[PDB]
Amino acid sequence: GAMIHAISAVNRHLYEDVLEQHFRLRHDIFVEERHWETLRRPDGREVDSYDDEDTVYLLALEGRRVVGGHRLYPTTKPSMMSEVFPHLAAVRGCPSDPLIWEWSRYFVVRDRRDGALNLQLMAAVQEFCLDQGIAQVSAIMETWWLPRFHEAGFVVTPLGLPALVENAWTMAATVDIRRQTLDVLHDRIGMPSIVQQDGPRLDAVARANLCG
Ligand SMILES: Nc1ncnc2c1ncn2[C@@H]1O[C@H](CSCC[C@H](N)C(=O)O)[C@@H](O)[C@H]1O
Repeated sequence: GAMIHAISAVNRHLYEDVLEQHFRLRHDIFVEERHWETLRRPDGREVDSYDDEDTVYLLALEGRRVVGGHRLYPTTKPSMMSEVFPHLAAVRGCPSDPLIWEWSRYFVVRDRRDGALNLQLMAAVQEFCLDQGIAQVSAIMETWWLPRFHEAGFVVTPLGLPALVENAWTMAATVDIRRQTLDVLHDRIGMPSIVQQDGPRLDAVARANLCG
């Protein structure tokens, strides 16, 4: 039934309504609920420096209603890790590679929490990246994500020492994209595919190569 839609520069003309809706939900969730005050904006849209022409959005849609999602950004451009949190990756270094994309802004609307959507969103990042030939995703995440990643079978590689970020323990890591990880998740969600790709085909790795 309901799917996760891959939205990028090549097909966003089919999703302008949905994209604006997701920016407002991000404000509701990350600003009003999670109190990430540095992200508050007077337009009520949660938009940062990594929302541009090269961003890819993976949004869970029920009809045209956004119920969850996350985003991917090429590490060949200045990234949140390289610009905002490079000290979190001081041991191994910040990623910079067309085959590594930065993963952020994971959310589920209140109406869909503690249900089937969460594991579908985990499957979605693996499915999209495997299809595109992306090898790893990078993340700056709160340490409570570690057991969640492990529960979903995600292979995680820490890049530096955990540190407090605005009162919350946070760490930089890569996640390995794995066919085997995805296969298990497909079985668990009971669907052979969770990512829908409408409109023109996106060549993500090619685009990321152009960026650097
Ligand atoms: N573009 C940005 N610039 C500066 N800080 C940001 C940011 N995006 C998120 N943050 C901060 O990072 C912390 C959350 S943890 C890091 C980012 C988070 N995993 C995400 O998905 O976005 C919060 O304190 C938040 O205010």
